[PDB]
Amino acid sequence: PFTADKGKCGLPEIFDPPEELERKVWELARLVWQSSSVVFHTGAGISTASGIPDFRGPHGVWTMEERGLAPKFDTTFESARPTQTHMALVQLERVGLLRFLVSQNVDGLHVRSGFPRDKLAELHGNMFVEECAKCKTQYVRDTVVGTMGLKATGRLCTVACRGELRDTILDWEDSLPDRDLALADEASRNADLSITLGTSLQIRPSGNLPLATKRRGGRLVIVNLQPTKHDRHADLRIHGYVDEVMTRLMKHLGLEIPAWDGPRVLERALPPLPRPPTPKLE
Ligand SMILES: Nc1ncnc2c1ncn2[C@@H]1O[C@H](COP(=O)(O)OP(=O)(O)OC[C@H]2O[C@H](O)[C@H](O)[C@@H]2O)[C@@H](O)[C@H]1O
Ligand SMILES: NS(=O)(=O)c1cccc(S(=O)(=O)N2CCN(Cc3ccc(-c4ccccc4F)s3)CC2)c1
Ligand SMILES: [Cl-]
Ligand SMILES: [Cl-]
Ligand SMILES: [Cl-]
Ligand SMILES: [Zn+2]
Repeated sequence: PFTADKGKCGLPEIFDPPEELERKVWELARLVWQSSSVVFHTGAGISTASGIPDFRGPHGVWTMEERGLAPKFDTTFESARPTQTHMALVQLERVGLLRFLVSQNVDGLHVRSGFPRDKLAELHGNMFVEECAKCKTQYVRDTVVGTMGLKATGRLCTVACRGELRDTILDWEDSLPDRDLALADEASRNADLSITLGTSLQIRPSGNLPLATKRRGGRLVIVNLQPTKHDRHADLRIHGYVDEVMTRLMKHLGLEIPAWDGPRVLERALPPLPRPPTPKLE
């Protein structure tokens, strides 16, 4: 825990020049249009533009720790707003262009954005979510559950049970929630496109799930400012801010990024909305 391997921290950032970046976002649009089953994989890099530091970026939590400095938050977890990237992912789900969403983020922003929980794997937990040790019933709270490491929060279950409520935040030694990992793995294996956004892909098994898409000739896109463990395996690497990438992608797909209503929980994916017709590609 003190000696936990925190991987490669503070690698230099890469920036694709504008013409190369424009061309790669067009090729990402082409891959989205051609794919039957698209799975997105998100890490800490998609929440940096809302004031939450990443882990291994230049000013990441682990990077700063390694250099004897402190990470900086420009928000509380409760005051954090979903990024343009978060809200793009909401819309891509609503119009049927995203099949499943796998996140290593504990910041609760996917849930609070209104993204449907039945199409989301939270592989490392959710700091707003406590779970009954007895009945396994989950509670999505409006404030952060004040513990980490799957500890008693002090609250009891209110299901018609008085079980011990615990946080869902994995410690270094804790294996992943079985249901979330099973769904994430099935979604990744059956995908013909996996797109990774703001993750360095260094954590097993989370960072390995996008490689499962490469089985049976699936395509892998990696969007990230730094190198990632799997750059070698990517059909397309995009070195740019994820909000710039996703806003230009939505524009190519003819989709608007929806307004955020404030924190809202949606358990189940609503029926698919109309989407624009597909361009002639070939
Ligand atoms: N706006 C941005 N646009 C694009 N890339 C970005 C942006 N901001 C940051 N990045 C990149 O985003 C990447 C974020 O990589 P890491 O910091 O390793 O986060 P993880 O989610 O993969 O960490 C996995 C677990 O490890 C921890 O112990 C926790 O348990 C985590 O759940 C970097 O490479 C940045 O270059
Ligand atoms: N990604 S994010 O936007 O939700 C984010 C970004 C920065 C800081 C936070 S945090 O303040 O809520 N916090 C900082 C300390 N972490 C300790 C860990 C304990 C165990 C860990 C672990 C579990 C399983 C596999 C591998 C692992 F490394 S990581 C927990 C999150 C959240
Ligand atoms: Cl907070
Ligand atoms: Cl909808
Ligand atoms: Cl912890
Ligand atoms: Zn209970």
